Amino acid sequence: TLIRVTPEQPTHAVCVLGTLTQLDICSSAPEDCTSFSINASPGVVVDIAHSSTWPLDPGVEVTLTMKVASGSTGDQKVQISYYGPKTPPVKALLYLTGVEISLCADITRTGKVKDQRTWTWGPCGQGAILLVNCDDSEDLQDMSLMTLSTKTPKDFFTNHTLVLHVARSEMDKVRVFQATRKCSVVLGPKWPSHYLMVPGGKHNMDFYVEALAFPDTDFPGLITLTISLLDTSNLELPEAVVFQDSVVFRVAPWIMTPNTQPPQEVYACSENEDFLKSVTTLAMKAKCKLTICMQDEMEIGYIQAPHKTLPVVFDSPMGPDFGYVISGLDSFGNLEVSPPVTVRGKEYPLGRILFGDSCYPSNDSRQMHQALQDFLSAQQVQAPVKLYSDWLSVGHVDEFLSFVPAPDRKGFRLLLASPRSCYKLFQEQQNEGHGEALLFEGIKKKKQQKIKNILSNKTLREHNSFVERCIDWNRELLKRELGLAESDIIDIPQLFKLKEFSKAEAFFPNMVNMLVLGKHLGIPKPFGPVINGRCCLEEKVCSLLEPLGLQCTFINDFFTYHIRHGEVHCGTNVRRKPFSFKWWNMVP
Amino acid sequence: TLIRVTPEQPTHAVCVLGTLTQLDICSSAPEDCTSFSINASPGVVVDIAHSSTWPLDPGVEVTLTMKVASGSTGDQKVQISYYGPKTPPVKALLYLTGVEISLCADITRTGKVKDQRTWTWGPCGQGAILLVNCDDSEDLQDMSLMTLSTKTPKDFFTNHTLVLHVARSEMDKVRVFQATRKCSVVLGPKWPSHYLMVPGGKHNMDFYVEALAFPDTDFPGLITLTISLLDTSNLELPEAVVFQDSVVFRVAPWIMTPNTQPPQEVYACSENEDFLKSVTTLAMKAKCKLTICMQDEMEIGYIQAPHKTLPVVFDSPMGPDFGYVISGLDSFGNLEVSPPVTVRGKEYPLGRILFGDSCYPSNDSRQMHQALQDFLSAQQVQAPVKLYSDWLSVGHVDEFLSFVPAPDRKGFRLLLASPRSCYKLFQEQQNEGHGEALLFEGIKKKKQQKIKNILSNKTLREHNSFVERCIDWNRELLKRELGLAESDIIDIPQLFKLKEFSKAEAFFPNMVNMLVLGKHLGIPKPFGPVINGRCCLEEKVCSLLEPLGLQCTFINDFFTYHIRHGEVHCGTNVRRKPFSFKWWNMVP
Ligand SMILES: Cc1c(-c2cc3ccccc3n2Cc2ccc(F)cc2)nc2cc(C(=O)N3CCC[C@@H](N)C3)ccn12
Ligand SMILES: Cc1c(-c2cc3ccccc3n2Cc2ccc(F)cc2)nc2cc(C(=O)N3CCC[C@@H](N)C3)ccn12
Repeated sequence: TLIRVTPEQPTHAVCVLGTLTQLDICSSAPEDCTSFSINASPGVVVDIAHSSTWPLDPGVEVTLTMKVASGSTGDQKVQISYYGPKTPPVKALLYLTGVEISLCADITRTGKVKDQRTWTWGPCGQGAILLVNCDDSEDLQDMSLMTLSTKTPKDFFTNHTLVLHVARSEMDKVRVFQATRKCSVVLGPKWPSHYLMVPGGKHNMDFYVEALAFPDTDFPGLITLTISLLDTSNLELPEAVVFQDSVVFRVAPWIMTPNTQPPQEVYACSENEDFLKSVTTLAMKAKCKLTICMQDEMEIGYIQAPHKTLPVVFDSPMGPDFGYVISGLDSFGNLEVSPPVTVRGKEYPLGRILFGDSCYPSNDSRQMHQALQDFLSAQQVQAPVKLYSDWLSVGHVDEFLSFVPAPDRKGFRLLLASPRSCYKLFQEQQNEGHGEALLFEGIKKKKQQKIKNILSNKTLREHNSFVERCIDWNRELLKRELGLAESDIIDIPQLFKLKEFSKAEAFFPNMVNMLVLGKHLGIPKPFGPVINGRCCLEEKVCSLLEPLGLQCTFINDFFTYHIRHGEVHCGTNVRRKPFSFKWWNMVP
Repeated sequence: TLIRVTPEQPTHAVCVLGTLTQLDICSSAPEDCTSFSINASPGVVVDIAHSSTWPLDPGVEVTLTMKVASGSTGDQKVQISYYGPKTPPVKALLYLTGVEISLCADITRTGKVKDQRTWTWGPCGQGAILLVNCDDSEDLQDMSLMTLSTKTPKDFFTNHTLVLHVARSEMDKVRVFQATRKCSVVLGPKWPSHYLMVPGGKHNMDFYVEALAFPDTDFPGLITLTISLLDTSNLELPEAVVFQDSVVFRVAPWIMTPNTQPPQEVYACSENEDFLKSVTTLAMKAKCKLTICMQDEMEIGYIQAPHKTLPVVFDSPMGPDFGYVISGLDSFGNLEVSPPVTVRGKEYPLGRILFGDSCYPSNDSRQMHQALQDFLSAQQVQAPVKLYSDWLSVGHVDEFLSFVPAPDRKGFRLLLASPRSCYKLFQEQQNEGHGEALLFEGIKKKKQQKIKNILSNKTLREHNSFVERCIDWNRELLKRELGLAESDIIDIPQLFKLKEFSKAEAFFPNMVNMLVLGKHLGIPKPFGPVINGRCCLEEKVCSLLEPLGLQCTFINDFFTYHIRHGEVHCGTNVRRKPFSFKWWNMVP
């Protein structure tokens, strides 16, 4: 893309509109002559940087611009006169053929097709987004548009030829279809390059692009597609590259919705009892859709481009929504996301994903499978945070933490399970004489217990006092990585037993692990000591939550054992409104 | 690491120096009382943020600091008085044991052991560097020092215990030895955690750390080592984490030395003839060491930490230096690095690595193995640049480009092979009547050729005219990615034949692919047409280079065919001075 002119022969060149072209005016000059000048046909725009006159100084820098594409091979002309003290002007002729080759996608991020060949984050960055095909004129409504607009002479592709191509390293992560009034595969796995059939004149060409893989440990998540122009005139010699333009795509990451995000649909596909009633009552009250046909073993996120926002469900290691993609800590039981937070400056507008882990890796210690941890980080926009959960028998963060919408402060509360909270309440009672009150009243199969005989236990007080620490550790972890003050955290009274290998389960139905449908909470009925005909525990949950403006509804049968994989399981799940904020306008 | 005080019992806590500790003054308070005050023993430093008085407002934020470590369990005391309108002061006692746990490496990057747990690039970033063990009290001179300084009561580790640990994801990329006046493996592959034997009082402990893997596609190149403090007092319950500190290490990348870098040793281990003489003459003249015992199939780089700079030789897919680590484009023939460049602002002080590739991937097209391309990028500091070389039969960038030191401008010249340069010279001659001059004079086995009969060839003029394009394409690629002006580029006259499958070899010994020893150039003797007893070609090389102050010495037998892997091969190699500039002070 530098042109060398000889006064010997006339040189012919092609010129893509929008390309600074340098002129070697010097290499083949006569030394009889000292200086030169540059006349050109009206449609060409010479810019000499150091009528007119100039010295033959090799330091001078003549550049060519073409205004409009040619209608004819060589219909624009550049003449170099080489004159000097007494050595008449020698001419050197350049016949230019201008052509428009512009390859475009939605780099502006506005659902209309319009910088560098680099993808930039944020409100003023450039880069088209690609959604993952998660298994025409309706299928193409998910795929991203990319058009090749070309103006050239009728004759042009007689001895020129375009080829679209993708790095053999990215071909298996993209598929490209060429539209035809009706589509066909040009690029994808096993095909990294394609020769285009393009006619002369003004022809624009529509391609539809889907991604095949999410970002991950082996894919930073960019697919560059390049158009190359090739000279095929010398018939015996191989193709000569004249020109390359490209578009960088960024594959949209998988994003999760916190409980603070308004609900859109509740899934209760889970046997059943009067639970389904108390759910449909809270679903009606929540002005939210309810369905029936496990929920604990999968998580409904979304993927988002300017042109489409689609719900995608990630299934933990089937007729629900539309879009799908071993340790006890590999479950999505062990996967929450915070609400939008800011932390010491850095901003996290789609929140931060939280997942349970150990403190340090021993031979008696469990972690989430590295493969998952890396995948979540790959998505970048929800900077995962590693919490301590291995102390629990099951090992899930949803066992001791939750979020609920608040009106004031940061517009949310962190709910942490709290043995102390429950103890201070249980004894405050003994002091008022209700020490005789029986926890587990109205229960088919459970040995009932009095406040007194629970408080008077020394073995329990410690077990719970140890759990206090385990949570109080995550309390700080959360306070730091989500940038929280105590005035953002609410302690829900909750006790624990330590079963096999000193591991922890909730002592009574785990009230923190609730159903948030905006301001309408489905809390697991603790079935606790009743005092003056009101479950002491229900009272304190409602006293900590109703002030926030949250409708607390305690539901029986909230969890359930099963036969195979035998495990306690929540039966509900909630598709929620995707963030207004566009993932591609943040800055990791 | 929040402490809750009850007026019921006295609470005991440990406190690591340098840790803001929060006091829950409120959860277990009496409601008979309205306000509180905080007296403490001289060595503790309370900071109440909202003698003294304060309201019991849960919004208040009492924080604990300890000055010096304790000599005795609980030798520092905090008392919380809860007083009110007519409700005498109730006390709540806190017995604090202060301890120093500080884990340190060379985070300052100064070869002395002294922010966050994050590695930062540049002149004011923090992060210790780790060199790769590339196969005592001399072995440890390569390894990085990390010390655990602890001051505690004599009694302290009776019911506390430290453990050093590395993410199971990074254990196979690090090895950690514990010194003993004498060393042993604490952490590495198959061991992610270690219990430390630490005594009470002031004890500091030396660990030596080596990396086992360079950064690569599956390793961003950081090794975090964490120290955890564990409470082992409750004997029946599991260990409780009280405290964690960590050091992030960055594994030093493999770096290459351009020709602009002063030579330190020449390797001519390569049979031989009078070549070895003409080399030792240029080596003596270059005040540079020469050795004898292939050079084309490996590349001497370096790895660099504050405490050690070591030469490492990367071997392309043996008794030379010290430190080691299929397509025709996988060779290091196809691997140069530019000199230090700046490009449109962005700065590249260790230069940029250049490697040959195709334009677009066809079924008749060769690329460097993705595995290598990714490795070079992994090292980050020399942002690889992809050039067009597949047009050449062998396919190596060193076939058409080189660099040499200059005094002025950017302190270097890009040397590009140039058919035009050679043609303008070859004909300028015919014009002066030496058209009869025979190229390949004094050659045992080669059919000689006259300027006239080379110029009068139409088949050659084109072949060479096609190569011109191929290079003129890299000319622009180089001009853009290395940010160059024509006044940085020198054209060396060089012609080509196109052998099998229209591929290119040098028509005469490839003069651009020379031996740079600072200002002393070993150029391959072109064996070209002699005019007035001086090889026309030698004249023009020297006319383009001697002005720069470069001593041009044309060497016979510079390349050589072999038996197995039968291929043309340069026999020399050059270990060069590593950059003064520290890779860890740049910013990718
Ligand atoms: C022992 C236990 C309890 C609980 C303690 C208890 C005591 C008596 C009666 C019911 C009791 N119940 C209710 C229940 C219901 C039916 C049944 F057969 C088993 C458990 N409540 C929870 C909640 C959780 C929790 O939060 N998770 C469930 C596991 C998967 C995690 N992802 C989420 C974990 C353990 N729990
Ligand atoms: C055909 C050729 C020539 C050349 C052309 C030529 C013509 C006549 C005589 C000698 C000639 N010679 C000299 C030579 C020497 C001995 C021998 F048996 C083969 C080639 N000179 C080069 C230099 C290069 C080059 O730059 N490379 C070598 C390959 C590996 C690359 N990494 C670097 C490549 C091909 N060449």
